[PDB]
Amino acid sequence: DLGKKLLEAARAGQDDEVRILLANGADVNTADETGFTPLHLAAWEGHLGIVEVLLKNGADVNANDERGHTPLHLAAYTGHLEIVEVLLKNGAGVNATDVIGTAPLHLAAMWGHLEIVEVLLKNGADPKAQDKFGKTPKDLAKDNGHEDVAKLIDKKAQEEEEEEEKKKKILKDLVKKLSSPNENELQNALWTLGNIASGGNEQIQAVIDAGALPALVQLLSSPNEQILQEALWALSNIASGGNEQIQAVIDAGALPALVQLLSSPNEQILQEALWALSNIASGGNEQIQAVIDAGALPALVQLLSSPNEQILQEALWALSNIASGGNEQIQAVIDAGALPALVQLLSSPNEQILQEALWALSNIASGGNEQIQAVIDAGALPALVQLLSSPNEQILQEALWALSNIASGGNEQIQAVIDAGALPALVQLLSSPNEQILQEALWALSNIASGGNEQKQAVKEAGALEKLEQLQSHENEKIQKEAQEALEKLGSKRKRKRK
Amino acid sequence: DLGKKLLEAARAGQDDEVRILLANGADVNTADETGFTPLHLAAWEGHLGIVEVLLKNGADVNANDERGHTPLHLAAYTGHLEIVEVLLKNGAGVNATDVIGTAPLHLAAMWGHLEIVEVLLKNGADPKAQDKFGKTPKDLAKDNGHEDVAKLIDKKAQEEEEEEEKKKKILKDLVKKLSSPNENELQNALWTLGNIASGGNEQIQAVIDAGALPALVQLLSSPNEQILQEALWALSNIASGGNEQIQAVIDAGALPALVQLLSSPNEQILQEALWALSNIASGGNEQIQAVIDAGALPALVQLLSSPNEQILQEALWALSNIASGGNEQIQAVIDAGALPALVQLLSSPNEQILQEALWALSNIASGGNEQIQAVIDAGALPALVQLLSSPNEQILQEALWALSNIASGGNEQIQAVIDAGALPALVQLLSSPNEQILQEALWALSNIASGGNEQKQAVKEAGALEKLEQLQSHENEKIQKEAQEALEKLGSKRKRKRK
Repeated sequence: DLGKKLLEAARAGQDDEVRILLANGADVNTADETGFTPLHLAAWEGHLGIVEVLLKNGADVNANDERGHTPLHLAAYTGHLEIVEVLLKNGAGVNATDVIGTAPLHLAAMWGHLEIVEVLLKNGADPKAQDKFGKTPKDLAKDNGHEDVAKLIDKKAQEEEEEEEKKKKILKDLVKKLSSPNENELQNALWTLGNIASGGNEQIQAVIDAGALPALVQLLSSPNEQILQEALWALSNIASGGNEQIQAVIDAGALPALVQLLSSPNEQILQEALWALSNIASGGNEQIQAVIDAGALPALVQLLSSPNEQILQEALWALSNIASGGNEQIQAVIDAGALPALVQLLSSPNEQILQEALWALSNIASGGNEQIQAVIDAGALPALVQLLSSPNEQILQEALWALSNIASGGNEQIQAVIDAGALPALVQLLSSPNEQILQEALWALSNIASGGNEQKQAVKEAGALEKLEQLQSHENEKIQKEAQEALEKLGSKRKRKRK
Repeated sequence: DLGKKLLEAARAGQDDEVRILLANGADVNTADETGFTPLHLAAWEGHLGIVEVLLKNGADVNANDERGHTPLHLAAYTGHLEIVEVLLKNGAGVNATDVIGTAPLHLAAMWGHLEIVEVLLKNGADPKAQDKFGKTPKDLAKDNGHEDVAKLIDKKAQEEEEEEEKKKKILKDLVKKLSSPNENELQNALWTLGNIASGGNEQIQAVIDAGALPALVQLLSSPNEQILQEALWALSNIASGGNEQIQAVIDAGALPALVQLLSSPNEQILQEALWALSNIASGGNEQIQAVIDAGALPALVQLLSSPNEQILQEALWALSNIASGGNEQIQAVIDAGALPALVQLLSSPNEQILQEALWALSNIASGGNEQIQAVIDAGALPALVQLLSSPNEQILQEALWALSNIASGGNEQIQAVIDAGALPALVQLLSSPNEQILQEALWALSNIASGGNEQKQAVKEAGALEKLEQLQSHENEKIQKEAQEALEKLGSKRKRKRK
């Protein structure tokens, strides 16, 4: 019985024996009759080392016993500050509750564990969580006479409120500086606001709520190229966030100025405008259709003939983000004449613009049979098939994306792919060392098998059956499943955005 | 020690003491120093009753001693025919061998136990099993002068082939009578042969090998309508068999005579000829193409407008069987103008003819998008949609078959199906008590979801999502999985014979 041995060893403190039993096959999450794991016991007794060891071997940090107790509950009661620290660092439920609504914070407050109270609050313990008796950690600290803990909680709350108020004050001051007649003052506030907005979506909403969006849009018309670049940077950053925040940027009226700047003669201003547009287009179909209605596609397609490879790369980035989502948007991109430039860029020696044109074409081919047939008519398939032999694994994955999306179409498009000689290289890749490339090639073949009898027969003639059958012994069961589905098909979309 | 007592009782013959000691806790398979169980001893001494008792109490019938001898070895040695029979009936190893490769058959033959040799050979004893000296049971029978046993072994080897030859003689006599100048002899032979052919595929091959096919094809030109009808019956029966046997019937040159008899004024001859043709066309694409090349389709299509409903049914049956298999054959059926007549017969008052026309249209729609579009242009979809609300469950399953096959086509055909108003009625049927009808309608909805985004939108607007999610809890797990697959899709031909 390795489970009982592991439970007892963890409870006693035999680190070496715990390691041995786990190495020998002892279930690291073995529980006794009440749901207490060796991790519960280690946290309870105070065996920090065994806690770490068990967590390293796959112990569930939030395992609930029959009463709903977690190892963190136990650590918070006992007063093992270090174990509380480790468990919280390993993902312990700081606000996890038992059957009577007692959370580790309640325990720490009942017994006056000041250190653990502070740690739990710092790791996200809700100070106001009530238990089955309507008692908060502060309530229990007061009822048990722990003035220290109650004042500590009050102090944490006061510091939190003070920091919130100071942060709001500074952000409002920055939004005010944005309208300054002093150049350096406003330029500094611009840069710092951009920095805040680049910390993630949470910071972005702070800036937006302070009211920086309209001020930034106003600066977009400035004649000071330094100021203008700084404003564009801040806008692109805040548009890197959620789709609601992108829509806020759009409502502020940024798109007209941006599409205007697309015709800018200053390469840095133009790069910043393209960045902003692309981050905007990473949103939903509504934001993308807004970008289209602003008249951006003509200028982007025009910029596809740019000699500056960074501007070209960014224009391809934007076109891809717009070609994501709906078929009306993809058709808009097609109507603007982007496909010729994209197929041309498929033969570019620059691998980055190559991957970008591939990403754009894969997105365009994710649409309907109309858009896929337009990709085919533009002559994309020769180059895509040629790219199947690439040793560059990411470019190969890109070409496979595009080919499986083209093969998601009707029998006519699947026949266009087969006539392009894609099957030998696909069956070959089917035995590739890289599992993601194998999966992509298998998806492609599977969407090919979904055609008529002509296409299924062609796949058979290309020698796919043997390798598909061999894949049944693949260690990865997902590949087994997809290959079996393909076999049954013979014997009878996916879009990507980047910010 | 109850085990030793049981051994002693079994060897002595104390039946009552054997049973008693077994009741007192004696192990029925107690082995002594040599590996001999009470069953070994009972078989060796000749205590049939004790053998039965021990085997009924769980005695291992194939227990081996230190030399590999089983109780069957011992019984075959001693000559206890009855004990050998009982042991074999309880699963004794007829080909079990000892350490020197001696099997019970070796023993029975060495000692001239004729009865036991017969029993062992009938139970699968290897006549060619050798022992460590290179001696077969027949070899030992000869070396010890048991000529009787050698003749018995030769007879076991011969008898099966001898009976095969007797059957061949009888079949040759019948095939010869097939060329008799007297009517009655020929009629008797015909009927007896037909019955043989209706006994199953082995009998069919026996008849074919006897050379009956050419005589039957010759008789198809007879002026005695009784003889002709019996010949057609016999050919139909043998064409109910395997596809190689159907191809034998075809090679013998039967199809032209059948196609001629199709214009016969004898309705019973015509019914038998159509039955034979449908059985032939039930085979593979080679047989169906043979039937097509014989020029049968014009007469079948013509018979679709027949007043005799039995003849109409059989013509639809043949056309359906042709419409199975390959798309070349389905196209042949389309070119013969069968789709108009089938679309007409969809409004037939005869429910059987309605199921038959549905089955035909379904097989036609299982092919490629060309054939499905031809079905659509014939105006089938209004009639199929109307039939979706039919209170007849089998006709409904057939209509759903046809619709799920038509919806297997391209996005254009799925849109034609949607335009015919099938979606409300399909969603409605999705709430049917009948699990098979539910599953068929579910297949239909799923093939609609397998189209483009427009079709998925149409399905969503029809209120499919609610019932589809409800179906995730359906008792039938296959239906649960099919409904889940349909949900994921939205958020991104049979043959018949007669004897």
